[PDB]
Amino acid sequence: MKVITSLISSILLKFIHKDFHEIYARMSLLDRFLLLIVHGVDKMVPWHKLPVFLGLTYLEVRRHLHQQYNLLNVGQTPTGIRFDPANYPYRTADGKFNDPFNEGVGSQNSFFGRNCPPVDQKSKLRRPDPMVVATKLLGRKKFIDTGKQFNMIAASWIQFMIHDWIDHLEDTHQIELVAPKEVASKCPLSSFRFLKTKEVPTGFFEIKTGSQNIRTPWWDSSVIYGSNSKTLDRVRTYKDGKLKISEETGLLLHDEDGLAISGDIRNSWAGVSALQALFIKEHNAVCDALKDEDDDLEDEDLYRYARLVTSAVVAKIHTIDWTVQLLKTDTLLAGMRANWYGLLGKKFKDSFGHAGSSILGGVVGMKKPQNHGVPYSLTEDFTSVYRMHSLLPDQLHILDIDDVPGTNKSLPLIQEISMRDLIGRKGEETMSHIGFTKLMVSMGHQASGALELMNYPMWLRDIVPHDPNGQARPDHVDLAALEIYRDRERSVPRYNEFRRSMFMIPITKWEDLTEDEEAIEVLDDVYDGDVEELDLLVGLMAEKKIKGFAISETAFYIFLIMATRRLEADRFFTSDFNETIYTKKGLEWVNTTESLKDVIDRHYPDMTDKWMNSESAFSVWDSPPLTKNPIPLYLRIPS
Ligand code: HEM
Ligand SMILES: CCCCCCCCCO[C@@H]1O[C@H](CO)[C@@H](O)[C@H](O)[C@H]1O
Ligand SMILES: [Ca+2]
Ligand SMILES: [Ca+2]
Ligand SMILES: [Ca+2]
Ligand SMILES: [Ca+2]
Ligand SMILES: [Ca+2]
Ligand SMILES: [Cl-]
Ligand SMILES: [Cl-]
Ligand SMILES: [Cl-]
Repeated sequence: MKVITSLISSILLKFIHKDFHEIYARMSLLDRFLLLIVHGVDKMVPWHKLPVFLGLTYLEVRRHLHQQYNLLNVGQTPTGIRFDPANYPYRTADGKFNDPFNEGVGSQNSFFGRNCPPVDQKSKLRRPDPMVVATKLLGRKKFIDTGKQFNMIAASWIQFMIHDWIDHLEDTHQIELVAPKEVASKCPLSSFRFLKTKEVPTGFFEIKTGSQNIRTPWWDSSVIYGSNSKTLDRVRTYKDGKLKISEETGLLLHDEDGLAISGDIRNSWAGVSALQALFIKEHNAVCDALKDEDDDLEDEDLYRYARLVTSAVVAKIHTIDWTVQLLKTDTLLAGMRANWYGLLGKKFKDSFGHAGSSILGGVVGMKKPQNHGVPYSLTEDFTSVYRMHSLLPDQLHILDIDDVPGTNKSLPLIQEISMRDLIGRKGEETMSHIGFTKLMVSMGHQASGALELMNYPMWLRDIVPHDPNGQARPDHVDLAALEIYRDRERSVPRYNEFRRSMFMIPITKWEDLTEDEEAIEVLDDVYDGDVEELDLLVGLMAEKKIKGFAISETAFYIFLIMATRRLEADRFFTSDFNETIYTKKGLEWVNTTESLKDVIDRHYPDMTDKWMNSESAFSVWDSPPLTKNPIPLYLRIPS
């Protein structure tokens, strides 16, 4: 029967796109049927046009297929000797001892995994020229924003997450890119130097080398706690479990060089510093709540509990508040909330407990972590799809918070500040003058840039990059050109091959990608008509967006699997998401915090009442009021 059904699965191969016939051979019988269904929907009414309940059904199936076929291990698993996870009921300084079966999984300096098989591009690192790509396709011509959907707090937030998640170890070898004559007059830098990505031998045939992640890939708030014991030590006060902050201003402290003191400040700016400070306040407020409950808790005990609570609050806010604004559709409102609370919902879970399955109860609080047989990591492909620098504006619009708010709590502009004055060391100085409140309100009221072509801040095409400790390097970089180089250097498939690897129908011509006729002509020029040479970053920016999505669908499918993975693979969101590990009050703190607004309201009790008219703190704050849709969420049809 299995052999006969296999023969029928080879018969139905006549309905699958030819480019998937290879991944199809890897697949189980049921999964072959599931691919037939997913692919069928892709060819008919796309998932994002279905009624929410069917959209979610599609995403559940597609996500399952990515979990089975788009998780590739890189390097030997850092198993180590056997350990008891009960001996590590807290987030370790370097992320070790989380995976109960592999001590090194998710730790600092672990290998980046992959979602798509690598494509060696060493012979075409400069084809087409990355500075030509940057100049013609990326550099911002006219600023394009995201309307009211996704403000500068939301742009700060995603960078704040990147600083927790991913950074590539560099080698000592220097590379130099030179601007060709054709574009040199339009390049801020005529040439620039940077460090090669460290390419470490794995010892395997399939994937022979890998990159190492110098941030813990666990979602452990290493952005404020550091990624090892040495960097943790720098942020600890050693009093009452707390972290360093200015009590007077609510801003970060600075060292003798004027560099901010937090977990990871590499290539940072004022918006990130604001979020670091806010979450240090959160951590410290958890310490206060726990020290009161129990006066027998020492500094180390308080720190450990407060870190569990704070990192869980951040993950929750990201999942059910931030992502819901990035992906502003009914289907993703339902889907992201279901990741946390399950299809059955918050009220049910809060009343009756976890239903037992991830679908019904959420991945959060599941009985065991799940890695789908592949050790947890954040991947090369994940890095590429989160390259979202076009979110940044040219200037920050500082508002007059002394003025009486107008209709929808609007405020007038008082000054425009170049983003150059808000980044790195200079940004800390500028922020000291502006202050937390003025910066936060101004960011709330300002739209981000959109992820479209020709919208990459020109100021990023000549920036001073940092060593991992935030110290300035003498060699400036053109970040737009550099990102193109990195994706190639790290063997991430270019746009069309990436799509095929993720069982998405590849494009055959530029018109499949975008309706913008002038952009099509630039694409055709840069790539000499060849859709197979189209860079991943370029394609991700160019791709026509689903209504309400700030990102491409191609990026979204990586988000779909990896966001779920960050929660489900981690003991502290699953087997150890309970009152014993978090304390009763600690777990309550997580379970009653639903949004960034809740956190802002905790530390700045009047800010959102005075100045925020939107429901989410990640939406532009002077948005008009919205009347709720009376149609039940799971039944809504997109228009
Ligand atoms: C003022 C703000 C920012 C500055 C100065 C900055 C600068 C940089 C620099 C210099 C690099 C390393 C380039 C290299 O050597 O490979 C980098 C990497 C990166 N940035 Fe930004 N960036 C900023 C904001 C953002 C934002 C808003 C995002 C949105 C998600 C973002 C996402 C990333 C990602 C995913 C990487 C790759 C990390 C890796 O290779 O592991 N950055 N950035
Ligand atoms: C795992 C796949 C998840 C569900 C896929 C179901 C798609 C079929 C839906 O067709 C039904 O009839 C219509 C014709 O008018 C469709 O357009 C409409 O949306 C839908 O109500
Ligand atoms: Ca981390
Ligand atoms: Ca000290
Ligand atoms: Ca006690
Ligand atoms: Ca306004
Ligand atoms: Ca033209
Ligand atoms: Cl270090
Ligand atoms: Cl995400
Ligand atoms: Cl919760």
